[PDB]
Amino acid sequence: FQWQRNIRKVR
Ligand SMILES: *C(=O)CCCCCCCCCCC
Repeated sequence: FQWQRNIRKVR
């Protein structure tokens, strides 16, 4: 909804 294709910010 807010983001694109990265939910968990680790990669
Ligand atoms: C917010 O924009 C992050 C991306 C979410 C995608 C969810 C799936 C959207 C399609 C739903 C169809 C019923």
